[PDB]
Amino acid sequence: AAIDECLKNAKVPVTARNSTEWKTDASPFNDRLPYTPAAIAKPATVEHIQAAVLCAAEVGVKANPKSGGHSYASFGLGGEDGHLVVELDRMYNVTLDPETHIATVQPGARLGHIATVLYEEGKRAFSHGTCPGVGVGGHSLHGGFGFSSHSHGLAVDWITSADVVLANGSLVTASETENPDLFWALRGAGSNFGIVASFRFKTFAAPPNVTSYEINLPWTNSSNVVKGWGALQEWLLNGGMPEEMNMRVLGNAFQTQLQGLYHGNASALKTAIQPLLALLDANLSSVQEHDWMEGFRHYAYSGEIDITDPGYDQSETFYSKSLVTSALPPDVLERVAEYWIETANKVRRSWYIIIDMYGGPNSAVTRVPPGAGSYAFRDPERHLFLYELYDRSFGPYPDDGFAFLDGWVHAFTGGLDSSDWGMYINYADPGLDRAEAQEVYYRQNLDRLRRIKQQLDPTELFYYPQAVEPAEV
Ligand SMILES: *Cc1cc2c(nc3c(=O)[nH]c(=O)nc-3n2C[C@H](O)[C@H](O)[C@H](O)COP(=O)(O)OP(=O)(O)OC[C@H]2O[C@@H](n3cnc4c(N)ncnc43)[C@H](O)[C@@H]2O)c(*)c1C
Ligand SMILES: *[C@@H]1O[C@H](CO)[C@@H](O[C@@H]2O[C@H](CO)[C@@H](O)[C@H](O)[C@H]2NC(C)=O)[C@H](O)[C@H]1NC(C)=O
Ligand SMILES: *[C@@H]1O[C@H](CO)[C@@H](O[C@@H]2O[C@H](CO)[C@@H](O)[C@H](O)[C@H]2NC(C)=O)[C@H](O)[C@H]1NC(C)=O
Ligand SMILES: *[C@@H]1O[C@H](CO)[C@@H](O)[C@H](O)[C@H]1NC(C)=O
Ligand SMILES: *[C@@H]1O[C@H](CO)[C@@H](O)[C@H](O)[C@H]1NC(C)=O
Ligand SMILES: *[C@@H]1O[C@H](CO)[C@@H](O)[C@H](O)[C@H]1NC(C)=O
Repeated sequence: AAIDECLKNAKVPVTARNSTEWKTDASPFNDRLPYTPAAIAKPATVEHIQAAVLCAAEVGVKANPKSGGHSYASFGLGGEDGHLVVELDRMYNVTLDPETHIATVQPGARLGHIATVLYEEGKRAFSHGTCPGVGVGGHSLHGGFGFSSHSHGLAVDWITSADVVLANGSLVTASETENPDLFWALRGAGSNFGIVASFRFKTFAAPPNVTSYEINLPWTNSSNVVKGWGALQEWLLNGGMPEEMNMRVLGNAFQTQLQGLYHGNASALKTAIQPLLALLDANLSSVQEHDWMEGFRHYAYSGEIDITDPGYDQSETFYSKSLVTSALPPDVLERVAEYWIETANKVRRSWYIIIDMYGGPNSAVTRVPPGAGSYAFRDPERHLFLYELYDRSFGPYPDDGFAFLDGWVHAFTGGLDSSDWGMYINYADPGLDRAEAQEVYYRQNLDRLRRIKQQLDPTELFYYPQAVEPAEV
């Protein structure tokens, strides 16, 4: 078709429709949502990215970058059939300056590879998610929370500059001192404004030791959930969690536990965690000291860490939702707990809920001031918890299944003003219509995002079904 001929004339490498590699390059992370691209560009340099974008614009098709392909909604494929997919995973080089400790990271680099290179070359790191196969592109442009985030912030907070290919093929560099409006927009909503062709990240010196631990929670009835969660949020909100401590609740039908990573040794951990244990009347278990990379591996749930193979094909079948909330009033705790015990525990699929200890007085995430970037959730009191709700099937996903997580989220949002909750596009939820998605993902920053979208991509070349809409001018 026209897009294929345009790419050929422009000397852009592609994955041909009738090739083995099409299957891999086109594949979703979420097997519930396959889409068939119009074509797949396979750039090895920024020039190819420019040429691919220009071809999309000239021919009249939509285009989307795909970095790691982990979008829960397959938005790296366009979120619908018939987009040019700019597959970035042949571009995964990571370079670390020995002097400034700034890393230059190609946009197809996955987190495991990044972590490995930074650590092996200079004992450096930046703050990012668990899951070594996750692409740096989608992850860092919309937040990126992990087991260093209470200590060191979101992946987006370590971005120091970026080179971007705009919808008309122009090149720009964005930083605090250059195209600062674009730099603001990128840092929370980056999928909407261009294709990032190179990232520069600051780093911190990796701690020599980290200690993983677990605290099993007796959340077997609604009363225990309410009381335990009520104590836990009160503790976090009141400054109970030290900067070195990074933690979450993981819940499923069969166990609930706190899981943490303490940036320090086991004895430091025991001392630091004692007050919470006394508050919750629980005990520590599975206390394990690690070197930095062993710490990453512990929560990676992956044999492969340093992943660079374009054959990468990890996938699951699922529905997922997210939330960001303040502390919850007890009546909301009660409804959420009732749903957990009476509904979630009886759902005959592999579901889980993660509640990250996200905000509060000591969190590096919510220390970032409210004007620093488009990412919306920076208030230390109002943005206390981050949630991932995940509903996985091993056969095909049942078409009536969505009511489960939808109902659970309603138990939260019913009792919270819209100013006290939002949602997180790194757990992209295609159940949300376009208007609602923009509002819940970006909240108070939507209006400015829409203005910058009109300035930078007025034709919506980078469209997907939950993309920011250009402001009307
Ligand atoms: C599958 C998976 C996802 C995880 C995992 N662990 C996470 C964690 O511990 N913390 C988190 O905060 N998030 C975790 N996630 C979710 C991922 O963070 C999100 O799914 C990311 O958005 C995925 O990034 P990526 O793998 O790059 O996904 P794509 O589908 O390729 O892109 C998503 C989105 O971003 C746009 N985009 C990609 N690349 C670019 C560039 N270079 N420039 C602009 N825009 C870009 C895409 O077009 C798309 O819209 C653990 C697991 C197992
Ligand atoms: C990533 O970095 C490697 C260097 O480590 C680049 O590899 C070189 O590629 C050129 C031409 O493609 C070869 O002539 C060299 O021999 C390669 N060097 C080595 C040491 O292998 C590679 O080009 C870079 N990849 C990207 C996408 O930019
Ligand atoms: C490519 O896109 C950019 C932004 O969409 C255009 O640059 C802008 O041009 C306007 C007026 O022409 C200026 O007022 C802005 O300040 C520019 N923005 C930036 C970021 O440079 C650029 O003109 C476009 N190029 C073409 C050929 O259309
Ligand atoms: C502590 O870290 C060092 C590397 O910094 C590592 O060699 C050692 O094994 C770690 N100790 C423990 C108990 O994990
Ligand atoms: C919840 O379980 C605890 C024991 O784990 C019990 O003491 C408590 O009474 C239970 N509450 C209700 C309402 O069943
Ligand atoms: C644990 O860390 C503390 C620093 O907080 C240090 O004083 C102590 O030496 C460490 N313990 C061991 C066994 O290294």
